[PDB]
Amino acid sequence: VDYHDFPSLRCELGDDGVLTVVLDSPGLNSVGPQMHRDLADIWPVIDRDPAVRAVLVRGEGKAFSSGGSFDLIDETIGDYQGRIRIMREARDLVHNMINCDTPVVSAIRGPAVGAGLVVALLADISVAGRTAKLIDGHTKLGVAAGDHAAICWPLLVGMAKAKYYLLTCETLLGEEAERIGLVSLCVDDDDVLSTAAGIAGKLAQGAQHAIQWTKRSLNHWYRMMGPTFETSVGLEFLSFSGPDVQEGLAA
Amino acid sequence: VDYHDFPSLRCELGDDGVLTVVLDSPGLNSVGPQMHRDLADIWPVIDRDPAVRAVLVRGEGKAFSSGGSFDLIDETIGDYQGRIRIMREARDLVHNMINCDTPVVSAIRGPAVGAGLVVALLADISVAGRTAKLIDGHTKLGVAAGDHAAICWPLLVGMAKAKYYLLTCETLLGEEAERIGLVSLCVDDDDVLSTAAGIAGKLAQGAQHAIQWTKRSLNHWYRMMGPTFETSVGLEFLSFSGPDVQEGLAAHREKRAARFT
Amino acid sequence: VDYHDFPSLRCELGDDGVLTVVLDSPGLNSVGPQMHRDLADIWPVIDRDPAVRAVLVRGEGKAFSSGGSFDLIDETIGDYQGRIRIMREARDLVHNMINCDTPVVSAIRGPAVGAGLVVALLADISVAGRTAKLIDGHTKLGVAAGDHAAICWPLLVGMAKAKYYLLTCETLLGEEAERIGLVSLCVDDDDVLSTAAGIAGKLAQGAQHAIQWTKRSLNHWYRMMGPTFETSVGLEFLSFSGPDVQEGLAAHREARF
Amino acid sequence: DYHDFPSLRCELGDDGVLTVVLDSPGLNSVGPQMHRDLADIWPVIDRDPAVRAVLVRGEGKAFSSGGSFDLIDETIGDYQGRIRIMREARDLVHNMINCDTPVVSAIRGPAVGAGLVVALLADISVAGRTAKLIDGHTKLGVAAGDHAAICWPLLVGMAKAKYYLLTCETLLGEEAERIGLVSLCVDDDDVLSTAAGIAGKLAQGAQHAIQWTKRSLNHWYRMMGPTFETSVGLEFLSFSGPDVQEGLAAHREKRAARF
Amino acid sequence: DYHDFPSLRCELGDDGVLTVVLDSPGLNSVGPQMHRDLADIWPVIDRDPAVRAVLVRGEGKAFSSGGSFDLIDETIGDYQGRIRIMREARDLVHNMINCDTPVVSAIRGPAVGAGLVVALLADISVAGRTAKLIDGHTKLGVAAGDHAAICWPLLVGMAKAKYYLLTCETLLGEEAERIGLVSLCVDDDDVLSTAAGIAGKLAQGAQHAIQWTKRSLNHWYRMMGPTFETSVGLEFLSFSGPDVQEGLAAARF
Amino acid sequence: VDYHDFPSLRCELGDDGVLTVVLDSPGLNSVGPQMHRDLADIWPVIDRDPAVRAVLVRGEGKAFSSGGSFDLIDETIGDYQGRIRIMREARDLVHNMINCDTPVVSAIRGPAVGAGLVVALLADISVAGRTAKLIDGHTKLGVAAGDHAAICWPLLVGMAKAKYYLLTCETLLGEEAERIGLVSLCVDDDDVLSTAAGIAGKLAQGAQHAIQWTKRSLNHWYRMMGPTFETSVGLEFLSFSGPDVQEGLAAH
Repeated sequence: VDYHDFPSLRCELGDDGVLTVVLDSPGLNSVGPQMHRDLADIWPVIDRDPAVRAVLVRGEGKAFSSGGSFDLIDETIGDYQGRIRIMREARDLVHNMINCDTPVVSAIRGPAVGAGLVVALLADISVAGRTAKLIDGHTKLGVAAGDHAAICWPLLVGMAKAKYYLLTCETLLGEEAERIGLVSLCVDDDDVLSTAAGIAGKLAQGAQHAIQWTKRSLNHWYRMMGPTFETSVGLEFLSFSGPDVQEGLAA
Repeated sequence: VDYHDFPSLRCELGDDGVLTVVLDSPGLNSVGPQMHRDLADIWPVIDRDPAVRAVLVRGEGKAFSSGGSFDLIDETIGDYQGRIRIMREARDLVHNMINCDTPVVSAIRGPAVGAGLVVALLADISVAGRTAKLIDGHTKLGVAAGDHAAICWPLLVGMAKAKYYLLTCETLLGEEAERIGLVSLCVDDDDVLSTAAGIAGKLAQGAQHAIQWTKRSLNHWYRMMGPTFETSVGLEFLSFSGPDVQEGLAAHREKRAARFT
Repeated sequence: VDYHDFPSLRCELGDDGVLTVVLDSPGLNSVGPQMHRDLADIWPVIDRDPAVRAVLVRGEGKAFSSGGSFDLIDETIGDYQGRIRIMREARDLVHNMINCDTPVVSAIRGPAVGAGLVVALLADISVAGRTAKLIDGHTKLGVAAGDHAAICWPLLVGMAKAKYYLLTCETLLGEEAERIGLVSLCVDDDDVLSTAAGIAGKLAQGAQHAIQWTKRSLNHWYRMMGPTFETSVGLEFLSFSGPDVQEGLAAHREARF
Repeated sequence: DYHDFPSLRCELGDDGVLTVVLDSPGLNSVGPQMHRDLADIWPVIDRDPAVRAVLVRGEGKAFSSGGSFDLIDETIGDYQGRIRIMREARDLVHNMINCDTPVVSAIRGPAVGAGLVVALLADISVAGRTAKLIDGHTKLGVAAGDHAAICWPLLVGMAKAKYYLLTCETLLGEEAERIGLVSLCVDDDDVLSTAAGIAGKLAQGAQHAIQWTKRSLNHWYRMMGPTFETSVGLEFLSFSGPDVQEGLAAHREKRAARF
Repeated sequence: DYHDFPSLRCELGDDGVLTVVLDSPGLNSVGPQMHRDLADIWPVIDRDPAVRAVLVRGEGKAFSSGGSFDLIDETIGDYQGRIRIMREARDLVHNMINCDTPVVSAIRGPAVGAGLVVALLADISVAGRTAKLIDGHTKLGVAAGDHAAICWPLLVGMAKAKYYLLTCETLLGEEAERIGLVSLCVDDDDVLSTAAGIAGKLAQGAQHAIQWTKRSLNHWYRMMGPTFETSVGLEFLSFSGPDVQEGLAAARF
Repeated sequence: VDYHDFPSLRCELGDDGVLTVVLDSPGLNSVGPQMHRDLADIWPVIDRDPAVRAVLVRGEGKAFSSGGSFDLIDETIGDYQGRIRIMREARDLVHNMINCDTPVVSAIRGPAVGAGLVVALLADISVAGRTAKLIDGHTKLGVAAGDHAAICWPLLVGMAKAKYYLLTCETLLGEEAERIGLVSLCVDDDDVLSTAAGIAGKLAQGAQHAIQWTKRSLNHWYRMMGPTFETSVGLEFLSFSGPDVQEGLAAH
């Protein structure tokens, strides 16, 4: 198996069975049409790849991802058929990460916004920098938060924190995110990647079935909320034809 | 739309599209029979009022609510028909808040007990003062905790904390409440009201569908526990016919500590 | 009602209607074949005993329980009918504790591991010492975490913390456990027992139906995850026939999977 | 007061039975006003102490042909209208299922789309042998998001739900009873009397016993709320798609659609 | 030994089938002791190595007419008794559902209320053509909260479930089988022998296979536990209402 | 796209946008090692194929599938890694079919057993021959019914019929299967194939999103039973290490 079907992504296989997946693109790793599809569809390939034992996922440089690019949001608003495509991709990103038994570790440095946040937060283990900026962003942009949060935030931070950050879109930094249960760990910015790599390395060298089946069991908690998640997806893509988003991209 | 159908409630529409809903009654805003119905029934009306874009709910003065009045409890204990009316109101309060798409911010100062705590905690964004007193209160009175906690607490503070506080009825202060995830925010007592108004104002001026649909999606987590919550409701209202609640009431009126066993 | 049908467990009924259930056995209160069955089957009996109004469950000495003994694991690996018997006990432990309406307080000093952690955490109110060691332990041994965690951890600590600790098997100390929501209370190691006995005592003097029906209502959150729990059980017991557990057990005699 | 719902004729009987009548042109088509009134009447009925049961029917020999040409046209061509219709669709199902007052439906002739929603979410549905029960969504070119995803598998089993909802083959009242979709099948002439009898007997019954039995059973539908809401969203997304123009053209032209 | 259940006659055959018979005046009416015994037997059966299947039936030509007048009176008239009867009603459904041993019911004549519970929660139910299946609760003036909310929609679909449970119209075995409420309908005289045969074959089958198939299918009911327990609470509340005192008399509310 | 990654299955793309998936193998289309994997992994590929608008799935000749082959059963009992590989495939077959938005029609003639019955019944629309034999078969073989039945039978035939057939393994013929709700339709054996094709063709010509989104919404009723289904998978594959399936196999 080769990761050439995913040309927007940089996939590197170490000797320990860790696959590094890097988001590397302009505008602090913004997610364009090709990356949005690649992020969605890579997971079932990784999960059938016998050479891979763990995934380490990150952005290049001092940033996870600023999320969807101007062009991606444009297409979503201005074209039905493209909207439908991008919607299916948003759905599958969540469904495929959640159904991937291979453990995943995220190293979150700088911003993680929208589609980028999905990947950051649906990793099994998430490592955030003290100063990392975790931004769901949807309500301020003017659309419903339908790309992951309804499937997991309550079961990460409890309903009172979830409602607060998701409705207000107040900025949440890695240190406070760790305090409230959104991420597994918080470490100094400079140590985010090495901390994550070590965990990923340990998982890769661990007892495989034990690890994967533990993951899989726990993931039933998210899968049970699949219909609630897909409601949120529908409502988000509906809202993309609404007035507010026009003002929202302008700001 | 006018809020005259809810005479125990003072409702004030702001310039900002925020409806302030004030609980104001004697005994630190105790909830009597009219207010129990009014609290239960107002939400569906609020939700269809095109002039309202957010709700700020609070108590008059420096108290949220002491919960059900002695008259309310007496009626529950002593009369079948009244018990069922109250039970329907208890159930609908939770169901109607949770099905209300309009965002709600609570400003929690002083005590928020029983039926008052329901409203304080089912608000989307709850703002508690450092020394605010959050008291479910049911097991110490001698009845099951069936008025909201079973639909939400484990998804607020996790099961180990839910069980500790709901079973022992130990008082929980605002600061500790925020630490463990029960409320959205903890501020100084003198800042609760302006902080809550700030948040309500900002939601009212935001992307309406985005906000309402996000909230609605999140509320499915509570909706999926309706049957569990309705179990808790039946168990509480059944326990009102038991001897323990008579003792709890009697102990209170008699200024002593309850002896249940 | 006589607790003589559970010979590996010491059961002492106080004046206050508190049943103290002590776990006391070699290797830090390890759970052998008899205790595994006793711990599973004791709860329905306690739940129907009118002399009991609360349970306080603890380890003898400065340990809660190290979980499965080497012999119990050996049988699980070596013998099919034994494995099935044990798997049924594992499932029943969780099911029974969760359907016990009588309130249960755990006093956690020292290690609570595997089967030991199950009982410590499915108590209604868990009191952990500052340095108590809470270790699920499954992935480190080479088996799926199928003995309780999948029914409850996401709803105790949130999924990010649940995965961290269940996948890595990093040790969790009672103070940190309390911070992230795994346990009800953290007190000084020297104050664990009295804090817990005090809590059991209050519960046992409380309004019985109110307390029991509140617990029951709350327990529906775990009961709706039964199929997810039973999934994890099967995956654990399937993985007992895998190579990794032979390596993981050998490692703990003398860890390279 | 029921004058808040001017599209619907609401007649209170001596027995405590509220009769609710869908009376309009094109075999009781549901236009803008009726779509909202149908959605919003149930919580008011539920809180009315005069009412102990509901009998719901169409005027004459028809239940409802469903959405009128106008209502569909709005859904297709106007955004804010589409949202208002969407909310209404969601609320009809949600409000019917949360109405504790028992509801009996008298199904004669066509019961299509929006009209079918009311006919099938009734607690007790009485179908004439020749009644035509038609979901209609895939044939019209939109997802079936107005009620079927919340109940059909639990009425007819997933094999029949898939067959009828995907193909949109017509279901006659007789075959509908055989497969579990409706409570009872009778001769077209007895539908109305059979239904009124049942409404009457429930209205005379033990009020809490009946309302609480129905509430309990309705949890099976409530637990499917998020699945239903997915279906609503998808139906309303599909209304911006290319198929529905051709689907409505095809309907209006008494011909088979060419997608 | 089943001596802890004095109201029930339990006979173990040479094939591993444990026959459980309800035998009591008034067509096997279920009194205080029977109500507790029926609730508390299944966990014992399920850990009994000698038992491989259960065959449950009434004595004579009747399954059970349900709770007796005195059991009902107790529910109406006293709180501690009402609560005990409630725990029993709830554990009956729970304990049958959690019993991995397969259970065949042989239903002849009436099966009403508490007795219908056992009839329908058996894994395989055999009804006679003229067996009378009567949930009975609304006719009696209480919510139907002793089992139907955990199973009927998944047996007969919601339209049929609502019709029979709201009206309490009598449902005969032949019609019960057609709508999917019972596994099988046979001629009245063949009920017991058809049921015994089925239980016999099950007692001889591959044990883990059978029990685990059944267990897995039972999750469909376990997931509906809270909805069931909602219906239990609603039934027991309604026993304090006015309707039931009249309904026990009979039927005019 | 490339159906050559599925060596055990014959995939033919029609003019009407219908992909016909033929199960054509020894022993009345028995499912061996290669077919068990191919059946599991094909569905996500189909669902992403823009050339395909509907699937017609069928066995070669007058038989759907006799299910898992002797070798597959021997591999399940005999070897741990292979047992685990087979278990994953059983799990994913059910998971992937139910998550495939593309409408699927099954044409059921003669026997459809175990692993074949899976594909047959999780088709959106199943067309059954009057004398087609639908056999779950797991209790007769000595293993828990963990390959699909626990995700769907109660919502097909109701619990009383589910427990009768799955516990006893009594034979269920296509006519009776339709009566009780297990299959969409029952036609004469000779008409199964053309009836299935017609239905596939119509669906393939329909409003694509309308159909796919309706089926997806309905399929949530199955996704919500995923953990019950996975419990059953687990109990089946555990029971393969038991003493019972030795005799069970030796018989057939």
